[PDB]
Amino acid sequence: MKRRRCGVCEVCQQPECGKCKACKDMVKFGGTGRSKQACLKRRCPNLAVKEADDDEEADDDVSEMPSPKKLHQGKKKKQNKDRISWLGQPMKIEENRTYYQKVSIDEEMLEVGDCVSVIPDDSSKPLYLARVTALWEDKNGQMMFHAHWFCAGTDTVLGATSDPLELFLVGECENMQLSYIHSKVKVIYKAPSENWAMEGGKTYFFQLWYNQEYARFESPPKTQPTEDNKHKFCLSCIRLAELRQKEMPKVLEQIEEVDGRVYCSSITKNGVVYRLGDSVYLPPEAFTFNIKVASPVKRPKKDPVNETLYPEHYRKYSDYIKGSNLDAPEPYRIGRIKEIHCGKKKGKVNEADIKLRLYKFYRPENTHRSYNGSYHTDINMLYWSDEEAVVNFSDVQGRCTVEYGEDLLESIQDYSQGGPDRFYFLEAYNSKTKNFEDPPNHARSPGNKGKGLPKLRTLDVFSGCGGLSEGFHQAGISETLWAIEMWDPAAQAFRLNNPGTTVFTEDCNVLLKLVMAGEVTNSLGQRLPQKGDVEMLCGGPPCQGFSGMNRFNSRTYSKFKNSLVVSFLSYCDYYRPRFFLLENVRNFVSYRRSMVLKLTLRCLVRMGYQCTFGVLQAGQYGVAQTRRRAIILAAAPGEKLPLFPEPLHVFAPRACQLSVVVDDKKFVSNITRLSSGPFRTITVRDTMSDLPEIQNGASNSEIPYNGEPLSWFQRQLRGSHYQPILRDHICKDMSPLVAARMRHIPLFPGSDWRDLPNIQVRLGDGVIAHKLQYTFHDVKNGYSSTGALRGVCSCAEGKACDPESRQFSTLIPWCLPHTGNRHNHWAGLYGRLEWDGFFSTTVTNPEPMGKQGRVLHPEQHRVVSVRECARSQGFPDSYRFFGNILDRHRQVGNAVPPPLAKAIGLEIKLCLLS
DNA sequence: TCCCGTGAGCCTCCGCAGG
DNA sequence: CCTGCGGAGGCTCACGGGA
Ligand SMILES: Nc1ncnc2c1ncn2[C@@H]1O[C@H](CSCC[C@H](N)C(=O)O)[C@@H](O)[C@H]1O
Ligand SMILES: [Zn+2]
Ligand SMILES: [Zn+2]
Ligand SMILES: [Zn+2]
Ligand SMILES: [Zn+2]
Repeated sequence: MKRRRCGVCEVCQQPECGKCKACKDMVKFGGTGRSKQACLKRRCPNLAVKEADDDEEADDDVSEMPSPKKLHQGKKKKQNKDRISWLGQPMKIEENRTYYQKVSIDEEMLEVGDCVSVIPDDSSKPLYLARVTALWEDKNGQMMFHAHWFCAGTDTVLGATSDPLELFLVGECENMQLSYIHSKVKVIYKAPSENWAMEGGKTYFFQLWYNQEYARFESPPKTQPTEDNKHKFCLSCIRLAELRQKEMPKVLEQIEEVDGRVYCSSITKNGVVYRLGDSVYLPPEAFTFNIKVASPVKRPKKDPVNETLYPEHYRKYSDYIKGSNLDAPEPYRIGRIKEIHCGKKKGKVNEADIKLRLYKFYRPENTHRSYNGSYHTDINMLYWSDEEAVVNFSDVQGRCTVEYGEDLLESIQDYSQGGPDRFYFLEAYNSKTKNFEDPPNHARSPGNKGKGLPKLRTLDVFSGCGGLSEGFHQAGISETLWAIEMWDPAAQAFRLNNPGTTVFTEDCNVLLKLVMAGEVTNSLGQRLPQKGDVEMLCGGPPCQGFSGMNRFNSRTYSKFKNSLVVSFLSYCDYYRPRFFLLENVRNFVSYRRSMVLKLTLRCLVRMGYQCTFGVLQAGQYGVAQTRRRAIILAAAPGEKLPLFPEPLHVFAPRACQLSVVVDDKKFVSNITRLSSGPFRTITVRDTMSDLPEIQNGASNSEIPYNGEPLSWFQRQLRGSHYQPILRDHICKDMSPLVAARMRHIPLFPGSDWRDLPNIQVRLGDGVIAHKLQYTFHDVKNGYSSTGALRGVCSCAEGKACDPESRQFSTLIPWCLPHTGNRHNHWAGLYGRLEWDGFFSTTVTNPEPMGKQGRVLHPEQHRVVSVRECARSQGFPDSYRFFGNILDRHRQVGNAVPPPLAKAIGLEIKLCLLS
C-alpha cells in the first residue's frame, strides 16, 4: 500500500524554488518532466499514509421527536361487507365476549392465523398487513378481530433497499370490526435452514421482528400460549404486557403499617430488586449536601491584551473551549437505603408512592477536599456519612453495591474488578467537623473483629495492532486465532501481543478467494480459517474509498461494490459466525445519505442475521478522549442479539450526540444513561500525569518511571506487578521554528496559535523567525483597537490573492490568518490540552497545524508522546507497538480504545451465558 | 438565486525498476 | 549515483439539485 505526503508540516508548506535538478526539470519550468519528483526542499518527513479522514459534528441539534408508531396512525378505510357469518362452534366463551375460529366474509372464509390486508386513510401509504390473532362477537353484537401488525421493509431503516416482498413482525396490534379487512393475503415465514451456517456462496414473507425505536432486527420470540390465551394468542400484546410488569414499581415485602404509611423491606422495579441495606443510584438533583460550600469570588479584571504583541488574539472571539470538562455533568448520587415506606390508596398499598430514607454517600470530590483532594483516589471509593435524605423510588436509576472496605472477604482491587457497579468505603465524613473518622458500627455487616465460560474463536479483520481484540480479550469472550492486517507494522504489533494467533499480512480479498477456491494454506503455509472455525468475526473496514455524503450515482456505487466493507460482508456471508461486529467512524451512518448503513443492514438481514446499529462515545467508557464510532452488531439466528453498553463515566454533553437520523427517522440505542453515570469523567491529568518530563524529539524508547501511579486510571494501566520500565515515551522532533512556536504558547486552558507573540526570535537554528506584517485591510475583521491592519493578503481586501504576498519563517504562521476567516480561525491549532479536559480524537500523526491539531502537552513545550496517545486510548502500558515513531502513532490512533471494546465485549458475554 | 458538495478528470510525486 | 517510468492518491472546476 502506497503512502503519501501530509498537508500540514513546515516541510510541505514551503513552496517550489526552481533551483533543483528536479525543480529545473519540472514541466511548468519548461523541463521535459520525465523526472516526476518534487522539490528537494519539499520532501515531507511526515510522509505517511493519510489514508484517514476526520469526522465533523455534521448532525444538527436533533431537537426532534421520537419516531411515532408506524401503523398506529389510526385512520383506516372501512370497507362495505354484505354478509359476515361465524363458522363452526365457538372456541371459548368469556364473561364479556365469545370467541370463534372461523368466519366467512362476502363468501370469503378466514381463520385465526390467516393474514389480511387493510386500507389506510392516506392513499399514498402501502396497504397495511397483519395476522389475525383472534375472532369474537362482543356484547354490542359487533363482530370483531384482533390484528397483529406487520411492517414493510420500506417502513424500517432498510428503507427502499428492502426486499419488497418482506415484512417484519412489530410490537403493534389493535382491535377492529371485521369490515375493515380488505383481502386475505398469504404470508410465509422464512425460518433459517438446518444448515444455515454452511450456505455461504412471488409471495409475502417474513423472518424477523423489528424494533422501530432501536432499529433492531431480532429472531421471532419463543413465548408460548397459556391456558387463558390459547384462543387469542398475540405476541405484540404479551411483549407489551411483560414490558409494563417490568417497568412499573411493585413491592415484595411489607414490614408493618404506620401513620397511613406502610413500611417495606423489599421492593422491585424494572427487573432489579431492592432490599433494606442495599444501595441506590440517583440523579444529582435528588439531594443536596449538608456541607457548607463557599461560593467562589468573581474573577479579577483582566488587563486588555496588547493588540500589537498579540495581533491574532482578537480572533479568539468567546468560543466553547475545545477539550473542556466545564460542561461535564455530575455522576449519580449514591445512598444506602435505610427505610422504605409506601403510601395508601383505595385501602391498598400505593406502589406509585414509594419513598426511600437513605444514608447519603460522599464522593471524594464531594467533601471539602474537592477535586484537588480526589485526584489520587479510586473512582469507585466512597465516603460514608450519617447525613440522611428522603427520595422518591421513581428517581432511582439502578442498584449498586457499596461494601465496607475491611468487611470484604477479598482484596479491594479484586472486589472492584469483580463486577459492575461495585463501590467501597473505608472512612466516614463529618461535614461539620470536616474530619474523617471511620465507619459507625451500623454501616458494616456485623462480623468478626479485626482489620484487613468458553471463548469464541475470533477472526479479526483489518485488525490493526489489535485495540479491539485487546478489549475483547479483557472481557474474556474471545480467543483470537486469526487476524488480517495488510499493513506490516500493525500486523507485527499484533503478533507481538498475541502469540496464539495467526496474522495474515495480506489483502483480505485474495485471502478470501483462496479458501473459497478450496485452498488450505497461503503461500507461507499458514492454516486458513474454514467454515466452522470462525465463531466471531470482528473488524474495522476503512471507508476512505467512498466517504461521501452526496447521493450514490452510476460509478460511485461501483466504487462501493468493490469496497472493503463489502469484503467484510463477504467474510460474514462465507463464515457465518455466531457473532459479527463492524466498527467504523461515526459518519459511517450517514455516508451517501445513509445508503452505506442501509445497504450493509440489508445485506445482514438478507443472510438472515439479527442485527442493530448504534453510535458510542468512547469517553463515556473510561477514556479521556472524544471518539464517536458507529457500531453494527449481528447475531446468528440461534443467538441473542446483544445490547449496547451503558455509559460508565459522565462525559461532556456536546461530545455525546449518539442519536442518528436516517430518512428523516430518528433512531437511538437501548442506552438509558443519557446524561449522568456511575463514575467521574477521566481527565488528561488522570491520563498521563505520572510521566517523566521529556523534550522535543525525545527518542529514548526506554526510560524509567520516575515515580508511582498518581491516578486510578494509571494504577489500572500500569497494573500492580512491579514494572520499572516506561516504553515509547517519545515525541516527534519538530522543526526549530515549530519548536520555538510551541515554546511561546501560554500554559492556561484555551491556548493556541491565536495567543502567539508577533516578535522576532533567534532560533536554536541560527535562522531568524521574523514578525509577520499586516499590509492589507480586512473588510470583515476591521481594525485593531489602535487602528492597525489585520489582513496579510490582497484577498483580505476582497481582491485577488497576490502570490508575492506570502511570508516565510514567521512566528505566527502567515497562512493561518490568511484563511482563518473561511475556516473558523483554526481554533485548536498549536493548541494545548488542559489537565481537566480531554483529548480531541486521538490522531495518527500529531501536527500542531493539522486539522485536529490540538496536540501540545499541557505544560511541556512539545507534541504528545506515543505513550500519552496510547494512554488517551485505552492501552495497558504492557501493550507493545512496532515501527518508527510514526508507525507507532498511526497504530495507536487507528485502534479501538480497549475500554470501549471491553464494554462491548461484556455485552456479548451476556449472550453466551443466556 | 444561491450555495454547498461534489466527483470525473488533470496534477503530483512515491516506490521502485534498471542502467 | 543516475534516469526514468507506472500508477494511486491528491487537488480542480464545471455541473446538479436542494430548497
Ligand atoms: N486491504 C486491507 N487488508 C487488510 N488490512 C487493511 C487493508 N487496508 C487497511 N487495512 C488495515 O486496517 C486497519 C483499520 S484501522 C482498525 C484498527 C483495529 N480495529 C484496532 O482496534 O486496532 C488499519 O490498521 C489498516 O492498516
Ligand atoms: Zn509534511
Ligand atoms: Zn526545488
Ligand atoms: Zn395484540
Ligand atoms: Zn490571499
